[PDB]
Amino acid sequence: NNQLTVTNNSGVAQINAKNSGLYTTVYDTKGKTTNQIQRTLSVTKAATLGDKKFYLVGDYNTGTNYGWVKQDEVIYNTAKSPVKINQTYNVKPGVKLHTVPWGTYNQVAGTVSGKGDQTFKATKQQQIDKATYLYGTVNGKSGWISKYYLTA
Repeated sequence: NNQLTVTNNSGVAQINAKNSGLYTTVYDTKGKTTNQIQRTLSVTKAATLGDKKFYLVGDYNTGTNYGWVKQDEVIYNTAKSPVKINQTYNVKPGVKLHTVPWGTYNQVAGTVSGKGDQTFKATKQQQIDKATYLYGTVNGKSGWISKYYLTA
């Protein structure tokens, strides 16, 4: 017996490169491969059709519905209330800025000069699963950067 128990969820996720695909419906049609093959966007919803855990992926910021996907093939990462510090640090030179929290191989906002510390003003922070990606501005670009990339 299976039943679509529809449930909400606040987090982010990326589906693996060697996936089945993205499930436009929970009953599925085909599950088609797309850009989300280690591209983090956001998780707006997460229901279970019986045992089958489907994570609804949405727009990076707004959470605009793109479709569901199986738990087997995803890396789901939780999120919490963001933090605000305006404390300006220097960013380590060579650091690659990421467009979305968790910041996978298909989320690059930019990169800093190999040798040359740039003034990174943080205006925001995001608490995602394990990693804390801060947000700020580096020479016209704006994006997320883990505290492990950022110099203290």
